[PDB]
Amino acid sequence: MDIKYDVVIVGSGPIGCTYARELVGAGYKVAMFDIGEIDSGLKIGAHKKNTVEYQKNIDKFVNVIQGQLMSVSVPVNTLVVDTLSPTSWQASTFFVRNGSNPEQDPLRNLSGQAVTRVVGGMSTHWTCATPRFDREQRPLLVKDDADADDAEWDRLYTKAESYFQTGTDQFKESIRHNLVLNKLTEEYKGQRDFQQIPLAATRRSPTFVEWSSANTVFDLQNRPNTDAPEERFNLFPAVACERVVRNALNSEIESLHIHDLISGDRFEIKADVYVLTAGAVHNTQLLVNSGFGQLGRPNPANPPELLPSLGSYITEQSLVFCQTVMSTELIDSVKSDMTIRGTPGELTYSVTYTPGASTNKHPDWWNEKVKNHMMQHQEDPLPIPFEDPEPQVTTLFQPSHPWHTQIHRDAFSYGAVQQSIDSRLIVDWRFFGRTEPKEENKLWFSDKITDAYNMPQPTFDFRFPAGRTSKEAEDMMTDMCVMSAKIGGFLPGSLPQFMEPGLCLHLGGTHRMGFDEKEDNCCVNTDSRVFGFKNLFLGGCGNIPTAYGANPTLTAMSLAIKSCEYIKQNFTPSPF
Amino acid sequence: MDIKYDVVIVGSGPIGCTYARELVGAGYKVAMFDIGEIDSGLKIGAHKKNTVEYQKNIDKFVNVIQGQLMSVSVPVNTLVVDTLSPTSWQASTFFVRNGSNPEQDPLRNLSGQAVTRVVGGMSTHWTCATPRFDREQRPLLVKDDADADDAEWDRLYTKAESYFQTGTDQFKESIRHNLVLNKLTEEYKGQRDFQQIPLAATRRSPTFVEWSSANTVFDLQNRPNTDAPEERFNLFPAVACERVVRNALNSEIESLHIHDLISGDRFEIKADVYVLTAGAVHNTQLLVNSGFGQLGRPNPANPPELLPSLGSYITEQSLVFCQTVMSTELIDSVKSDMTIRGTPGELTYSVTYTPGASTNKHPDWWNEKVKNHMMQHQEDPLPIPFEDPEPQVTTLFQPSHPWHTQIHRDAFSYGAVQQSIDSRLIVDWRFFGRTEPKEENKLWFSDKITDAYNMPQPTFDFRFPAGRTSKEAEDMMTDMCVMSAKIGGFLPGSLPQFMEPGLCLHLGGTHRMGFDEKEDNCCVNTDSRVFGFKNLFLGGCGNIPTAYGANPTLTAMSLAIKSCEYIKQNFTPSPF
Amino acid sequence: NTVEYQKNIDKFVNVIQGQLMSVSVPVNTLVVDTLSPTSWQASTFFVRNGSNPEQDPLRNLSGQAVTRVVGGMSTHWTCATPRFDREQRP
Amino acid sequence: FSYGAVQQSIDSRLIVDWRFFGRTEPKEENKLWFSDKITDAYNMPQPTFDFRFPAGRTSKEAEDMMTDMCVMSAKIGGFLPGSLPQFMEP
Ligand SMILES: *Cc1cc2c(cc1C)Nc1c([nH]c(=O)[nH]c1=O)N2C[C@H](O)[C@H](O)[C@H](O)COP(=O)(O)OP(=O)(O)OC[C@H]1O[C@@H](n2cnc3c(N)ncnc32)[C@H](O)[C@@H]1O
Ligand SMILES: *Cc1cc2c(cc1C)Nc1c([nH]c(=O)[nH]c1=O)N2C[C@H](O)[C@H](O)[C@H](O)COP(=O)(O)OP(=O)(O)OC[C@H]1O[C@@H](n2cnc3c(N)ncnc32)[C@H](O)[C@@H]1O
Ligand SMILES: *Cc1cc2c(cc1C)Nc1c([nH]c(=O)[nH]c1=O)N2C[C@H](O)[C@H](O)[C@H](O)COP(=O)(O)OP(=O)(O)OC[C@H]1O[C@@H](n2cnc3c(N)ncnc32)[C@H](O)[C@@H]1O
Ligand SMILES: OC[C@H]1O[C@@H](O)[C@H](F)[C@@H](O)[C@@H]1O
Ligand SMILES: OC[C@H]1O[C@@H](O)[C@H](F)[C@@H](O)[C@@H]1O
Repeated sequence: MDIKYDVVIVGSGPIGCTYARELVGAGYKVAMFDIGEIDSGLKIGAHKKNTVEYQKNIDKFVNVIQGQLMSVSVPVNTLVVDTLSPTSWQASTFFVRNGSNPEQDPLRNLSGQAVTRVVGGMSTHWTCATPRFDREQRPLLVKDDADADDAEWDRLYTKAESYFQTGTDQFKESIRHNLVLNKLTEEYKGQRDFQQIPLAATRRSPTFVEWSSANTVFDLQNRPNTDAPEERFNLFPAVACERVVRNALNSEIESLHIHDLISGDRFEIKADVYVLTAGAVHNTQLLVNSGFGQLGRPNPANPPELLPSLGSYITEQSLVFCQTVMSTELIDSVKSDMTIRGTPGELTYSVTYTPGASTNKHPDWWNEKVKNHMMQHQEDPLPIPFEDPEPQVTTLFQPSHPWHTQIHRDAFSYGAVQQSIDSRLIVDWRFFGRTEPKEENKLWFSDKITDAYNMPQPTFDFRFPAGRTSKEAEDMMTDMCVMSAKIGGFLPGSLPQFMEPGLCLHLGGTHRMGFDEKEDNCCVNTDSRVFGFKNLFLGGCGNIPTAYGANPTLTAMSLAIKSCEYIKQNFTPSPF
Repeated sequence: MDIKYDVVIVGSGPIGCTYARELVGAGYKVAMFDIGEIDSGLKIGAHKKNTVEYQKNIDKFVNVIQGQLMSVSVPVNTLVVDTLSPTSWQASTFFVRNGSNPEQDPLRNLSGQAVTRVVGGMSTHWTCATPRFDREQRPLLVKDDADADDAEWDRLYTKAESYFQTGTDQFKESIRHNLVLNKLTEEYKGQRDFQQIPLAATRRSPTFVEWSSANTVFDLQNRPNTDAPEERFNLFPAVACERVVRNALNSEIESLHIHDLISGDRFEIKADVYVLTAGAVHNTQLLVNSGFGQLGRPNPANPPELLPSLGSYITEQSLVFCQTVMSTELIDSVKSDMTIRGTPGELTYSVTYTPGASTNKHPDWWNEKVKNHMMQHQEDPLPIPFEDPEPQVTTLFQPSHPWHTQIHRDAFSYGAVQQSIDSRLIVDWRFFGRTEPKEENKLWFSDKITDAYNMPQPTFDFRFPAGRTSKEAEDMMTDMCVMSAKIGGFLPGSLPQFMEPGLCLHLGGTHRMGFDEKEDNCCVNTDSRVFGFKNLFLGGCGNIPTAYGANPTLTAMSLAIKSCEYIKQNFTPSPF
Repeated sequence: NTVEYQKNIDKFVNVIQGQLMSVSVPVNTLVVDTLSPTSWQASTFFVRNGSNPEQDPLRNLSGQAVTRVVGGMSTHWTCATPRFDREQRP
Repeated sequence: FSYGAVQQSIDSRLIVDWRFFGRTEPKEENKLWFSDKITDAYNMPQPTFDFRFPAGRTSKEAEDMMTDMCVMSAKIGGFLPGSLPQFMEP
């Protein structure tokens, strides 16, 4: 712990690590603080799902996700338990209890919102879907030249894809993937296009996908080390970053207040450049705790003088979900090229096909796997191989279907009844709607109540806006129903539903980006620099000022790359 | 990966690490293999619950436990789902599916049995309760001299307590602990004694308990290193140990077959001494896969010639559970020494007490905390401070109450209704019965079906024995009901119940210890040496041949210490 | 058509449930393994609790039920009486 | 309808029921038979079903019908949690 660094980064999630990669590599002397701890093995900040045991027991991983999502704001519980024994002590009111936030209106909450405090942040458990935004979802980096703007985003996204190792080829030989993809491609021919979900992942074997993480962007090892003898990087875990100290004119940050959670000591760290990548909730908390915006219940007139748009225009996506059980038509089609004689397990049973036949619907590799599976497992009534990877299908957001789609399999805790249904049959559907940015939709912080780290307690005042956002959310539900029906019926216990607000964890706009602070009601410019400040930058989904449905991390990373280019343009690294 | 070591240990759980500590410290050249991976941060094999974030959100840790318990044997699912859409594909039978074990009779299972594959084993998530066994629960180490036998166990347990850092003082200043403890102590005066649960843990602060683990016994760092320049230790994670190679006479093990799960390669490792500490299930699997006992459905006559008792006489404990909501009597007693005037939150409200008064039921420290809490939180109707640690109470197994008891709080996923009840009110009750060892109670392995690591698939043939075990299990339920009623009524949603067989994870007797292989129907002697073998040793709960209710790990560790003394007596470490 | 049911209409669901007796119930094969060790338990899922051993549970009309009362099912029915068009009609 | 305690949170005036009924093609293999061995509570031959919804048109229309309910219901409001679109038992 030196007192002085070239750059300090708050947060070791994938966006913090974007800054670290860019800036450590350019020869800045970098310090990174995370309030969480190293928690993912010897590869610091790696995806927890890359253990052999999780790749063999993938639904167990749902626990790992649940175990590191701590709810942001829980309303007072008013549920009546009246089957207590008469001896049991009971209050006469539903008092503030069990860590609930008394400031939170339960009917204006993002109840599903949660944060993760670990080195690697949420990239230690995330799903790895990294789609680009098209124009209608994306903030402008170049004013009045849409082709220039596209070009800039294409460069940024290409580099971001490189960092995350995004690809659309890891599932190309899956029977289930191809089955679902083909059917949808045919059913929406000339209307929608389908492809593999772009995933930040590298296949290592037919049963092992190394999911990308923060560690993929930046290995988080202290430097100089053998591999980077000329780089300077330190990671300080278990450090609560509390406050950035503003100069009088609000033109520079002078230091960072940190609290070492293991020793209990509080220090100040100085740096030329301060980067806040603490997540959409906690960047905001840190800023509000440093005298940006305003502490307390926003009151209608009496706006904050410093960054009045901070924590306003917040967006979270609507998320609809179901599972389906694959249709008979689709299962039969798997084995459409086979001649099947006799009945399974009897002496006369056989399954054959003619390789290369021009009337075959599938290529030989498909038919070989099916035939082998059918002959070698005559106790199994399904023609799909047991280790066949899962479907990873999308039709990306478009003006005529303005929502993101994932038609796939993720870890899931199946109920005992649903466990009756063979897993090969099951497909997950998650559709994500875009939410219009509205001033009245806020994340604020209590001036009285604190969180578990003694920081101002976040509170939401949010409803999905009326008009287009709501109407599209209901069209999106309908679209999932219509689309899913082409693949199979719903799985009982996983019928079409909206998920609780904020469960998708795609919160944006909390510290939002634009060209002009006043005219675009924003907090950072397109370099992610906080307006007025020479050396303060915010990274992450909180910057995104638009209505978007697609998964936002790639877009956040792209903005972070641009922010880093700025820092390289304006700050000299110190002599080594 | 050298080809030759002095000692090889299979498994990096707390019992493997007992061997490592003993033998690495004595100057043996030690190799340790675990099929799992490093997963608990930079302190290898540490308790996952020792992060600041888990100590602030303790119920989240239930997910961490669930996420690393993989079920040993799951029967074929026969549950009817008949609300599928008519288009959905459905089999005509309940075929073998979703990793279920077709060999497993669902009505003779230990359905709750699960294993953990991670460096540190189950000690990365365990509850840390480390009680001694009294004579009636404990195997004999010394024949025909009960005082000699006691002395030997006392020495072994003392050292085991040292390794685990077991104490009974970490909760001494908890209001809730003292409340429950006092009430029970008074109610069973002259009949039962109560104390703190002996816990393998060190308190670091009033809100932080560093829970012990494998890492506590042995830090698992490769050696020689700076701290131990003269020790030789290597840990090889992600290595499936498959088979121990027996000589012709069954008098020596010649090598260990290993499978590197990252490279895919298979090697043989040689050693003077082989120690198997893979857990009660997997020690047995490894032995059966090496030609000990017999593969397949045990058939009634046609016993295995080599270690015929292996996987017979298995014991698992009965576990009963409830939660209670603290009585009015008990809550009022917290504040019995206070004068309370007015009504909370009004100008005239006050709470006072006279320090040192001889008629006070509590000591000044209790009364100060209560008074302060009451005055400073007048919105809170309870007199218990918010960060008051949890109760950690037991009455240890005795002949007149032959079950272990824990009256405490562990991580729990509270339902939304139960979340209505203030957490300070809630106490967990878990009572554990002893199970008589019976020949017909078996763990066997399929000769046809394999597990996720391609090893013979474990299958249970178990029922809790008739007679004493069953009768005591029902008395134990009754005792929990009677005892819990003294503290409060049951919490709805957590009413008194038996847990599924094997959920307690205290499986024993699978490779059981005794003096004489034939006369005590056992597999290892009191040095934990496998009968006939000069250089094969088994560690862990599988050795315990008795009916026990208390948590077995301390007893296993004690046996491992004795086994290590033997190894030191008979094997020379190689020159460094 | 009682005043009390017209004032508490959702209570009438009970009246319907109380006179629908299932036509054919398959043998129950559900595992209960949280019984006390003292409780008596069979070793198989034997024919039990009025289940029909002839019924394949995966070829059933599990929701089929009959009503035995004067008035039959018209004592509880919903009263919807649409005509069939040609394509539905004999 | 027996509303669950959560669904009882939603004002009844808001709630609309949707029930769509599909037609089933008559097929020879779809049978109601009676046991020659087992009897019912009135000692009469025990009914037994051998039924599946037929393949082809009946199934396909049943799934279009589900879809139609989803599409149509969306014009009136969102689904009520606890009463999400589902097939009822046969
Ligand atoms: C949990 C989750 C998240 C996502 C997916 C699925 C699941 C279940 N799926 C997904 C996501 N995003 C994608 O684009 N596609 C996918 O398929 N998920 C969200 C994604 O994971 C996040 O958008 C992303 O990590 C954001 O990265 P970030 O902006 O770097 O933020 P993180 O939350 O990852 O990490 C921040 C970080 O900083 C710390 N912290 C917080 N407060 C403080 C303070 N005051 N001081 C110091 N450090 C602080 C944390 O401990 C944390 O590590
Ligand atoms: C999960 C759990 C366990 C316990 C508690 C609570 C919970 C939820 N509470 C508890 C326990 N015991 C106590 O005495 N008191 C407490 O309050 N729990 C059980 C305790 O945790 C176990 O008894 C103990 O770890 C046993 O230690 P061990 O005999 O060293 O076995 P482990 O299972 O911990 O680790 C073995 C290990 O070896 C590996 N392995 C398995 N098979 C192979 C093969 N073939 N090759 C190589 N390595 C193998 C694993 O990966 C594992 O790490
Ligand atoms: C229960 C139900 C039924 C209908 C509606 C809703 C509910 C929950 N809604 C509905 C119906 N039909 C409509 O067209 N529109 C609506 O909105 N329901 C069905 C309708 O109720 C039936 O189709 C109709 O009653 C048929 O009338 P039925 O052919 O006269 O048959 P029932 O079942 O009403 O009565 C027969 C009757 O005979 C007796 N019985 C049976 N076995 C014997 C023997 N062996 N011996 C002597 N008597 C016997 C019964 O006791 C019964 O009363
Ligand atoms: O359930 C919510 C999550 O689900 C996944 O399917 C997505 F990939 C995510 O982007 C999102 O956070
Ligand atoms: O629930 C089962 C477990 O519960 C705890 O309370 C005990 F400490 C354990 O020894 C045991 O494994």
